[PDB]
Amino acid sequence: QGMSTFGSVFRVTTYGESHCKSVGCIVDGCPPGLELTEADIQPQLSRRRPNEKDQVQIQSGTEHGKTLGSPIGMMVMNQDSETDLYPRPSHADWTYMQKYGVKSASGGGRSSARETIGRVAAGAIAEKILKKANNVEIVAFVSSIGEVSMDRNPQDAKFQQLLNTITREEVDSVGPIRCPDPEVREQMVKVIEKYRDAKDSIGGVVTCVIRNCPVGLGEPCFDKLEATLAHAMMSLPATKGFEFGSGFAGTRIPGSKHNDPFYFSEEDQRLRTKTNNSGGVQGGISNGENIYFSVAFKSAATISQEQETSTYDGKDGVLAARGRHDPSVTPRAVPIVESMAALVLVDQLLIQKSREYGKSIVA
Amino acid sequence: QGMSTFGSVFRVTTYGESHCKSVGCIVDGCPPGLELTEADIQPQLSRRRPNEKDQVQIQSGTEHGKTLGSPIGMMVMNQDSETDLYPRPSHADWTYMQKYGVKSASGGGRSSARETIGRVAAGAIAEKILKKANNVEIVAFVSSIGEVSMDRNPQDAKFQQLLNTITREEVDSVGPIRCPDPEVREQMVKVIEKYRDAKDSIGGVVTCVIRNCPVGLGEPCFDKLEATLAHAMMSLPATKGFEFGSGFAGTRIPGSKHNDPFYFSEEDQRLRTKTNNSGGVQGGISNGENIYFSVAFKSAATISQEQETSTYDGKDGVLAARGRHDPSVTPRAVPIVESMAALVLVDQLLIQKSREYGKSIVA
Amino acid sequence: QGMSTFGSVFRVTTYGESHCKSVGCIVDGCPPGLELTEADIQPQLSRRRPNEKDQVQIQSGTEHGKTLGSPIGMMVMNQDSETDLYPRPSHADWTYMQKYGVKSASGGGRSSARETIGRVAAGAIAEKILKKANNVEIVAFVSSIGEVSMDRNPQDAKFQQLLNTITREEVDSVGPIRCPDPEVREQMVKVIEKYRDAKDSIGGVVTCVIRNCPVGLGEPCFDKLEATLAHAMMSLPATKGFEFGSGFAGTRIPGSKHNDPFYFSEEDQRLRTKTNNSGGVQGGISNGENIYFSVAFKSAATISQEQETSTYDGKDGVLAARGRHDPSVTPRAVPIVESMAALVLVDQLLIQKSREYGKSIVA
Amino acid sequence: QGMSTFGSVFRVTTYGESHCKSVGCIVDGCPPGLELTEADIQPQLSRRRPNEKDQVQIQSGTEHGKTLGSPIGMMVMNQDSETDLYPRPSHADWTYMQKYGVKSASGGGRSSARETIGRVAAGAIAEKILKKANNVEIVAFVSSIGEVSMDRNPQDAKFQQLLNTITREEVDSVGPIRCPDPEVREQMVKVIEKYRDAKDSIGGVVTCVIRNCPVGLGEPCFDKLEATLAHAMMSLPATKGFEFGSGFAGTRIPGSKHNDPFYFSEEDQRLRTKTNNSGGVQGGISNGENIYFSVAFKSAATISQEQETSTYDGKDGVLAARGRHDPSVTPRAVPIVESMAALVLVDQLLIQKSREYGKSIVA
Ligand SMILES: [Cl-]
Ligand SMILES: [Cl-]
Ligand SMILES: [Cl-]
Ligand SMILES: [Cl-]
Ligand SMILES: [Cl-]
Ligand SMILES: [Cl-]
Repeated sequence: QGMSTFGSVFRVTTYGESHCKSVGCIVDGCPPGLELTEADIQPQLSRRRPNEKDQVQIQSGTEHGKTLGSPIGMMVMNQDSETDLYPRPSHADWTYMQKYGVKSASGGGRSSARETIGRVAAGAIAEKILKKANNVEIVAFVSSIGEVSMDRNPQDAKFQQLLNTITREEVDSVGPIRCPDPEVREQMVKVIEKYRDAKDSIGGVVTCVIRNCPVGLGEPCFDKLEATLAHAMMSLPATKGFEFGSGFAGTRIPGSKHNDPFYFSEEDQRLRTKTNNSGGVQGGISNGENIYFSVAFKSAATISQEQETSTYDGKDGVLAARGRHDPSVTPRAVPIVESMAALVLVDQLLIQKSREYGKSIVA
Repeated sequence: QGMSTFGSVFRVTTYGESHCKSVGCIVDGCPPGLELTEADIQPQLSRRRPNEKDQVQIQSGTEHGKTLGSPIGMMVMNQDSETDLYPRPSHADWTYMQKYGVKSASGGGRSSARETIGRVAAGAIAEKILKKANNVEIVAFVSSIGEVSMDRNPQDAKFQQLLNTITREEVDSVGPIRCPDPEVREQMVKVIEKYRDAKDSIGGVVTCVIRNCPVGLGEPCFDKLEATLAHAMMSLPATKGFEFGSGFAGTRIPGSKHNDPFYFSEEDQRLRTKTNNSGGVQGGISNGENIYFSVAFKSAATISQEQETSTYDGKDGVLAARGRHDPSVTPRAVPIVESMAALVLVDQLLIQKSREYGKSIVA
Repeated sequence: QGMSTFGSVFRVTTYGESHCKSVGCIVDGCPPGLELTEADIQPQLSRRRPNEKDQVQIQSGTEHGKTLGSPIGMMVMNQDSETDLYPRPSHADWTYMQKYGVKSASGGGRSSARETIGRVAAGAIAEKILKKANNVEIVAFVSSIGEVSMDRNPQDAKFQQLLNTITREEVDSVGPIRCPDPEVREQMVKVIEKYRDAKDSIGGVVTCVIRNCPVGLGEPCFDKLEATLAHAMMSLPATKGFEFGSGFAGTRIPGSKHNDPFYFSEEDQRLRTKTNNSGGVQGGISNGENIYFSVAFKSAATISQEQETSTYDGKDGVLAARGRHDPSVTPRAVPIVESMAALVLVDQLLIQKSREYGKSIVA
Repeated sequence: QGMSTFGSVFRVTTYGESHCKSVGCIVDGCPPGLELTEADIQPQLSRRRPNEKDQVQIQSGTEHGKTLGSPIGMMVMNQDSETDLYPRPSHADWTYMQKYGVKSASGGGRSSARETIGRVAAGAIAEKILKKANNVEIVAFVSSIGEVSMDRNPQDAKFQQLLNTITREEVDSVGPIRCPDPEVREQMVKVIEKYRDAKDSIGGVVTCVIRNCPVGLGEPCFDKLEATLAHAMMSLPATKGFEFGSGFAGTRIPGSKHNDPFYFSEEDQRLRTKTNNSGGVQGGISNGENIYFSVAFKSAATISQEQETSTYDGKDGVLAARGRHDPSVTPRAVPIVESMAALVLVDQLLIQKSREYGKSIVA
């Protein structure tokens, strides 16, 4: 990885702020002959914000709806007293002025959420490739908003059965909260409304599952699958934590119960595991089981409220309430988490298949 | 990053298993003229396991105790019925046979903990550079073992004061548990003994703090500081999760309280933050505040107990108890977490200082 | 480097064919605060082909004519019986069908010269940075066209004095041939006309000089300055060779005469060399002397003539004369060679200055 | 590429000077299950200098003579009035003091030829893989020493027949000159002896051929096959130029004669080319034809003669004759050129085969 480039063999270099001309990316290394038009890319992008404004336009790498193998440029055109007096608390205004000596006049620029358009646009190509590869299914959903949280205990049979069956269509059918639990979601809609009248913001947690992942993906010792996934998710805006499998709470379970015993699958074709506390990754390598992980998103710093903060000139004052912002943007990161997971998987799949070729010729 | 290479400008490529000849690494990009002998590298390595067996030997890149700027090779010499009948549950035996078609005859090989010698050896060079840079202090400690956990609430004043003052000497003075809390540590020594007689294993959580980190470190949008740190920690053996700042529990705090207001430091030289819920990183860039994070380590799969597992031939059987293993290896990852954090920081510091030069000439 | 990405710290990822929507690049790692508009980028682009068709449009990374430090997207909009019967001899038609299984319907696509727009657009930013850095001057010119060649003997005093004084304005004042030698150029215009009536094509050689290059640039052992420059030039379309300094002909000179003795500069500030047979690079590191090199460009495969070739179906036939092409496109590569040299230099300069910082703190 | 790391998927990170403890490398990404012991690696290393001193010792990545897929460490142990008064002319003494502020006390250190041990050790693994892949044959030989040069005209039928048949065994049977031409070699042995009595040094040119290279290798637009090969060869010590195919002299041939027509092979299985002026690469992609290239090596700077040079203190003086050095070291670079070519090819082969998998699933 390097700066605004993600991936090794399937690479995506992104660009763009909010108050510039356009935002997009360049996907390098896509396999040739893949059916690819803007219809394969808009649905995930059109899931980012729920005229059609944010519309992609493929710039290269395709001909007659099929990829050539050359870089694929994609873009969404940019429609776009207190400013620069205080750095907004818990925003990247001050760190940008320290690192770059200059920030965007407003809106935060590159640190904001508009940059993720390149992520989602590239992840749509990766998603289609993984479906052709092994029918990989990547579904994310909101499992927690503030104190209201799903029962995502990895040992709970009901939660594990949800991870095995949850689809992207079901997540979006429950409304904008994108929580598949009806009881928890109703508790969620009451807490986002409470923070809405309070002119506040609240954080959340996104849980995502990867099904039918090919075995053998991951590049120890540093580019392990769960390490590249953590790298991918923790690079998202406002993310504060990442865990997979049994996660943090699994450390309380002894090895006699935490260990995943092996068994030959009931369909009788492969060795599977009885339990999936490992989260589908063992020694940094996928074993074909379900890969599930949760990502913590902090509460939005931009609150519709007054704050006592010091200026850049560093004098104590009151940052006036801007007063126009939604209190829970965590469900808007569900497609970005899905897109980020697909980029990692297709990169590890191509690297591993290169080893599978070499393993076949030196044998 | 790529496979067994970590870093961009300060790069370390590692190698080595347990049952091979040697284990070590090659550090590429170290600044010339740094006082460097094996005495700068052994202490952290000699903290990995608590004749002197694991002794490093610098192979190149130095002359008269000073670095030349060329690659620095370093090594520790390798002193080293049921085997290959079953893949050990929750171990990397099966995934290695699927990805590579072959595993080490025993001991797990590259997936085990011996590979981390290259990490610690390289991290010792990075640690010394960061001390010369801005007197950076990297201290890690065990904050949780199973159900026994420290009160690491990021809003707790006492815990924040511990992160501001805890030293590596104090962590090792409390014994092998490496928990600075005397009440919690005594509860820890009773739970590791309980799992010891039970012939079981238990997981834990390592908390680490970075002090005096230079402002401006981190490379958005993908190589953000907290993203490279998560990548670094989640690539370690047995790690199941990573969080920094307010982490997962911070998502329950509204923005009005979670936001970190700014203020001019009491020593009067810089703009600081009143609270540090951001964890010293904002928009993927360090702001000079304390960087604290916790890493979850699963319970060891190698238990001194019997397990019901299926063979590679995939027939149900009993994996006999090996019966010789310690039930809590989490405190052995404290120096590896410290070494992993130093490698990330020195890489981001060199990249950022290259931008600081360019910022000074185009101005 | 990786596929369509060039550079380490100053990175450029390009994209685009001829028959697609647009062609351009993403420049990652540009220092913030640099005065940058399309006026800094069009002149070199407007030198590629000598309404204004090929006009760049900055997409991001700038605000109020200054760079922010974020990625900089740039683009030129694409205005754009025998086809697919034969692969055109010495073209990339057949290799594309073998590697990708598909080629562009016509025009060669990514293998053609339109891809170099991203190179030139990015090289313009690198050129301006190197001018602010140490007043670096990069001038290229045509020194050979077929059998007509300049007397570019590196030991010739007149040729060395030309390399020390030749400017980009003087190269373009002599006409489209871009050969600074008036006698040789008149011999050149007579040989391109001879091959024009013959409906043929002819190759050439481009010589380029870099002046005021900062000392210390280059990353041994693989990313040496002359190695990155060779990599940069040999990646251009139709290039068949690269040499620098004394080059191939210098191998005939014994070390007693080929060696460059040192001497303290006449301006009295630095140690210089009496002769420059090394070409300004020694051990892969720039010494501040003039860096001069020549690049061989083959004769264009697309000739306005008939050729006997086998089909994809592989039957002997006659490829009809297309009859519309210029016989000498070597002078059109002068700005691309300049742009390619600037990209290498600014990358090595930023890496080296990162080491100069580290050298200053560990001292 | 990065500093002392070469390759993308098949990566080699080298280390080591002359006056250090050891020299070697770490090969990352080797396919598992390859028969590999020191006997596969010593022959090319034992061809570098023609007790057994320079003996490799595999440190990791193998078990029972087969590779595991983990990094492979390899090493050769280091047996090792005028010094530091003058920087030796045309040596890297001065540039090292400017870039690093320090050089090795003597011998040049990392800039010398001892670093190439890691290249040859890694190239031996790549060579064996390419033989299993498509029976790739890499043979290099000395074609020129000073003014004495072979008739390596690419259009000459006899020279092309030599490239098609020359073997590594035949090159070493003619003696240490490693020139397959008996008439030219006898003219070579007379010119190296002339410069030997003169206490001088002379340069040379190494020509290398790659046979049976798989079609489709090369990663446009920057990592084209001939670009990675030029990068690989120009990173070698003392190299001053690189050309492939028709090279520089081919620019004098019009396209009507320079173009390579296609034809279906006489063995009747594939489309081949009648002539090979392209050098087996077209558009940066291998077409399966012979890949031949020449590399220019300058005359050794270390001459057994007196030189007038300025000090580091920069006062005119006489550098005394060291008087112990061989006048023609170009034949010692034949195995290094072969090893360097194998590293490039196996990297491009693995990347391309990853695309061949992706091409097979999206189809
Ligand atoms: Cl890269
Ligand atoms: Cl947006
Ligand atoms: Cl790399
Ligand atoms: Cl160990
Ligand atoms: Cl064009
Ligand atoms: Cl040697």
